Amino acid sequence: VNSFSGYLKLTDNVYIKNADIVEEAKKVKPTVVVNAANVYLKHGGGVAGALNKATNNAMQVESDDYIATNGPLKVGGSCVLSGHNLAKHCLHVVGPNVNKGEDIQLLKSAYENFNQHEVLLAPLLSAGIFGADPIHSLRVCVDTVRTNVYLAVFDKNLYDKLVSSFLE
Ligand SMILES: CCNC(=O)c1cc2c(N[C@H](c3ccc4ncn(C)c(=O)c4c3)C(C)C)ncnc2[nH]1
Repeated sequence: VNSFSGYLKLTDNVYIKNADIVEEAKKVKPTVVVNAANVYLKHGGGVAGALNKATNNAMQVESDDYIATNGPLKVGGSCVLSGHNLAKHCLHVVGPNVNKGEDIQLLKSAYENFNQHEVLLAPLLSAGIFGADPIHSLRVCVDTVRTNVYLAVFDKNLYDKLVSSFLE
């Protein structure tokens, strides 16, 4: 039903909220929820772990079956699979992990995958333990994504820093 509420409007197509993406999926019932994935779709940590546990491991079982037949994704690439009880679809997107020396230019390719979907609920790509500068990730999102994106950032201090920086 895509019932997004409580978001700050950054641009005509980008919105942001201090929220847990799992609780937003449950409230919103989005057509697409984005997972901040890795290339072998191992959902043990961070956002991926939180989404998988909220599906009672159904997302990991589906992902393992996908990987056995298709192999891993590339950094900057994506894969649409079921959204299970959280969304109609889950768009698994691999942003570069700069803490492991991956190419930051691939963050643009990662966000370009969002343009295949009219509206998405998403986390801030390559942020947190992936090490990219979160202000840079938001700028890449705003400059790359043309479709409607609702960003859930589960950290009040980070949310306030991003909003303050964007409003300069
Ligand atoms: C209480 C259950 N929910 C969560 O743990 C949770 C965590 C959530 C979250 N995390 C953000 C984030 C973004 C990109 C990432 N890319 C790769 N990896 C490995 C991450 O762990 C990762 C994490 C950080 C930057 C705040 N963003 C929204 N919603 C959330 N929910």
